[PDB]
Amino acid sequence: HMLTNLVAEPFAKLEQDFGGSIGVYAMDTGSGATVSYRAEERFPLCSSFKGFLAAAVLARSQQQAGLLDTPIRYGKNALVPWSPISEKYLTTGMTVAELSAAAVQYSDNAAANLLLKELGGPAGLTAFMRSIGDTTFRLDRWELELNSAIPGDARDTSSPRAVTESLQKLTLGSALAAPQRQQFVDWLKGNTTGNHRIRAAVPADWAVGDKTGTCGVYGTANDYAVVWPTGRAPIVLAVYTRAPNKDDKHSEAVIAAAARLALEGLGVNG
Ligand SMILES: O=c1cc(CP(=O)(O)O)c2cc3c(cc2o1)OCO3
Repeated sequence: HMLTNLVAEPFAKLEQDFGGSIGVYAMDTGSGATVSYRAEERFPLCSSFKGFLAAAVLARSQQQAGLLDTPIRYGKNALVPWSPISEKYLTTGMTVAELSAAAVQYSDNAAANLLLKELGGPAGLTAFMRSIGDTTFRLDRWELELNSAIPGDARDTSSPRAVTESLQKLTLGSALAAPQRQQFVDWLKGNTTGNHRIRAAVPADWAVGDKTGTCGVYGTANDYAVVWPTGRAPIVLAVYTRAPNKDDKHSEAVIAAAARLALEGLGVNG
């Protein structure tokens, strides 16, 4: 509890300036030390479920060889706002692996819905999360309905701690086989949507993979990441926000500041 107490006050000040709630869980995988702030509260996943979705696809690809190379064709009605990759391949289709990369690295919404369909919907993704020991995660809806971020609504939420614990298992632990684990890491490392969030807190010489989420209402946005500082074990962390009013805006700078405090609390000089 020592490290959590070290940063309790700056976290409270940060969220009060933000005007909402900030949830953080950070784990140093070397020492096992952790930093928590509102780490067991539920926050909306927004797009951050798409990382776990790709991991669930990779897990299935261990038993279904050729799943990743399977071409998926889709119609115009499958396109959803913020489908920047899949809209370019509407007339050709894309492979499951390409859809997974697009979902992770561009937060592509049509790609996410197509992969959800492959897995049996929100309950199928939830079942995968249960299979790795995550009893907190729940996905209930599809894009874009899952972004409603209604205060008090448990649908389409998890906790920062559960997100970090599941991310650790999938990227560093044994939840995925070694080739699939590295592919998941590589997709996270190539994300293009998180330059102003956890990455803004990480020195240029450290490797980082992340997945963002932005609900667009209720000041609700997030990012989770694995960070490989030089000379020490990797850090896994999750930063989630929400706010009381529908029109409250999220803040990427607040997410970056919260990540900085978490790393400072862990003693990670950065
Ligand atoms: O700033 C953002 C960033 C994201 C991508 P991510 O942070 O969720 O991953 C975003 C995605 C959207 C959207 C607005 C968004 O605003 O409307 C439909 O899909």
